Amino acid sequence: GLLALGTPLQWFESRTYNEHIRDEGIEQLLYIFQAAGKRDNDPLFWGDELEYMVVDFDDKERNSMLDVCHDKILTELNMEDSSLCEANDVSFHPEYGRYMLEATPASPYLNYVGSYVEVNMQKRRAIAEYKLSEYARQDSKNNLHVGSRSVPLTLTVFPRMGCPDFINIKDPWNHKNAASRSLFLPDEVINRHVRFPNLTASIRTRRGEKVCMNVPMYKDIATPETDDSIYDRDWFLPEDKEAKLASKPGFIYMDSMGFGMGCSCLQVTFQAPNINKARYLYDALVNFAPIMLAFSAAAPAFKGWLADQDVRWNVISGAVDDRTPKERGVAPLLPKYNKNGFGGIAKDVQDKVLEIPKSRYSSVDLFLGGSKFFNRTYNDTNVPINEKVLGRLLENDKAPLDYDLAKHFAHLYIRDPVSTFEELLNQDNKTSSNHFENIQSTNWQTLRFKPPTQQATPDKKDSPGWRVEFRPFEVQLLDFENAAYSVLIYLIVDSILTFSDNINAYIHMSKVWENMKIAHHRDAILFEKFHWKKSFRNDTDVETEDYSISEIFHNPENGIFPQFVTPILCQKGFVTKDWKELKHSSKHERLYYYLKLISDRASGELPTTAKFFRNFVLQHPDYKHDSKISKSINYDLLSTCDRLTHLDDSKGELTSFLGAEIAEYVKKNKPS
Ligand SMILES: N[C@@H](CCC(=O)O)C(=O)O
Ligand SMILES: [Mg+2]
Repeated sequence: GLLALGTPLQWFESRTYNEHIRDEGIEQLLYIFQAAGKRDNDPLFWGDELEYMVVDFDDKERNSMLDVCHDKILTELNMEDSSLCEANDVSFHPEYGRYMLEATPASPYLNYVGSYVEVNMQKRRAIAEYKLSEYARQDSKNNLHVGSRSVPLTLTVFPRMGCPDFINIKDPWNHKNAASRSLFLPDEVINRHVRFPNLTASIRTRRGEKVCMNVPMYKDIATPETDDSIYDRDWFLPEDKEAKLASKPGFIYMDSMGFGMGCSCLQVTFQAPNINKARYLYDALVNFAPIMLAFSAAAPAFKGWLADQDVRWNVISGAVDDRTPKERGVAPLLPKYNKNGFGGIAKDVQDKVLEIPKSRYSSVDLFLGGSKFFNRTYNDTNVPINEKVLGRLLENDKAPLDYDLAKHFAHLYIRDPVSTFEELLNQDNKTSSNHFENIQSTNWQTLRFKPPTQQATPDKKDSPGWRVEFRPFEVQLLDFENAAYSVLIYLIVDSILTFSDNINAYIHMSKVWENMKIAHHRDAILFEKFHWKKSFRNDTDVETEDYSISEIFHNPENGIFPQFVTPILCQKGFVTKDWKELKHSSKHERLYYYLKLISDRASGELPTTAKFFRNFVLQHPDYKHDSKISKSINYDLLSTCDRLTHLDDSKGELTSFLGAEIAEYVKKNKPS
C-alpha cells in the first residue's frame, strides 16, 4: 500500500502535543486490550518483509549509484499496476530511502509453505525488474538516463553511501539539504512522502545536534588516521560545525538518518494463538536476535570505508537517536546552540527529562513475562519508565494489566512522538490506534510485540491477532538466502510454540545486551563466543555458558538444530531422526539446501555476505591497502552482486560464494 496523506507538524509545532498524544494512545491501547485481549486459537499466519535498493549501473563510467529517479515505481504498483501485484500475491510499500522498495506477500503464509516463500520473493523481484525495464524503454524513447541500467538489489548497506557521485543526480550540492543538513547526503536520498523528511528534521531538532554514528575503521597498512572525508562547510549552524567535535580518529563518521534508515533488512512477523503465547514467544526469541544478527552479517563497509564490524545495527541505532545530550548524560558539542543540553525539548517540561541508556532504535529492553518460566529478576538492566503510563495501565476501568506487561509499554512511552499530522490530533480512541502507533512504530527494536486493532474481536477469525515481529536479520542478495533464513525463523517459532510447556529460554537481559555488542565484531560468526543458555528443557534454571555460533547452531544439548529445528521437523513428520535426511527426500529437498546453507555458514564452511564483500574489496586489483572503496571497486562489487542475485556463475562467483554443491543445486532447481 501507499502511505496516507496529511500535513506533518514540524518539531516546534508538535512537541506541545507530546503528552496529549501519549495519553490518547494509552487509551487506544486499553480499548485494544478490551476488545482483543481474549482472542484465542489464532492460526500461525506469518510473512516476511524485504527491502530493496535500486542501483543505477553506469557501465561506460564504471560507476554504480543509488537510483533516486525511478521512485514513481511505488505509486504505479499501488495504482494502475496494483492488479498485477494482486494477481501475483505481492504487495509494495515505501521506505525511508527514495531509492528503496519494500515488498511483502499480499496475504500471510499459513503454517509451513515450503518453497512458496522463495517463489513469492522472486515474484516481488520480477515485478520490480519488469517496471524498471518498462522505464528503460520509455526513458530510451524520451532520450533520458542513457547508458544507465537499473537493478533492484537486496543489499544491507550501499557501500558508497554519502560518497562522491553516489546518486544519479548530476550536481546535487547545487542547493541545500535542509532536512538532514548532512555533510554527505543530499535530501534526495529521502523518499518523497512527507513523513520521511519530517521525521528526519524532527529528530535532528529535538536532539539539538545531528545524529552521529562513529563506526570503527578497518586498520589496513596505509589507512588514514582520521576519516579524511570530513570537511568544513558554512551552510548550516550549528550542524556544519559539529563534525570536528563529533568524529573520532580511527572511526568512519556518519551524520544523517539515511546512513541507517537508508540500510535494508529482512523482517518476519508471526501470529501466536493468543496474547499469552505471543508474550511467551516474544520472550523466547530475545536472545536469538543477537545470534541471528551476527549469523546473517551483510554490512562490512560504510560511506566508502571498510569497517571493523560486519552488521548495520549500531548505525541504524544512532541514525534515529533523538536523545538530547542531557538524556545521553553528556555535554552538548556546542553549548551556545544546544542550550543546557536540552536540545529542542520545551522548557516547561525539561524538569521531566530522564537519562535514557539506549536509542529508541535499540534491542528489546524487557521481557514481557507472564509465563511459568519467567521471573522478574531476569529483567536486570537499566530501563527507564514513564510512571504515569505504568500507573494508568495498572489501574483503569477498561483493561487493568499485569505489572510486567505494563512496564513494557511504560518504557516505550519514555519517548516523544516525532512525526505527527495535524488532521489526526483528535481521534475516536474506540476505533483508532493511530496515536498508539505513533509511539509503537517509533520504538524500533530487535523484536516487536504487536497488538491487534480494536476491530479484532475474538469472533473475527481473519483479523490479525497478537503478533511477534523478528527484526534483526540483515538482508541477503539471493532470494534463496532470504527464504532460507525466513524458513529458519519460522521453524524456530513453530518449534517454540509447539513445545511451549518444555522450553525455558530465559536468560538475564544484561547478557543479551552484551551479545548485541559482540554481534557487531568483524568475523564474529567465525570465532566470537556468546552467552547462550546451557539447556532449554529445565525448570527454574537460567545458566548460560559462552558458545561459538557454530556450537550455538549445532550442540546436541542447547543447539538451534538439535533443540529447535530437528524436533519440529520430526514432529511434523518430515524426518525421523535428523534434519540431514531431508537431502534424500522427494518433497523436501530444497529445505535440505536451505538448512545446509545455514549450517555451513554457522560452522564457517561458507562465508557471510559481509565476509564475501570484504574479501572482494581486499583482493580487488585497484585496492590501495588503505580501507577505501573507490567508485571503481564499488562498481565491480555491485556488478558481482548483480550476477550473484541472478545466479550467474559465468565468472564462478556463485560457486565461490555458495560453494559448488549449493551453487549447482540452485542453478539447476527452481523453487516450486
Ligand atoms: N530498514 C530498517 C528497518 C526499519 C523498519 O522497517 O521498521 C532495518 O534495516 O532494520
Ligand atoms: Mg521496513
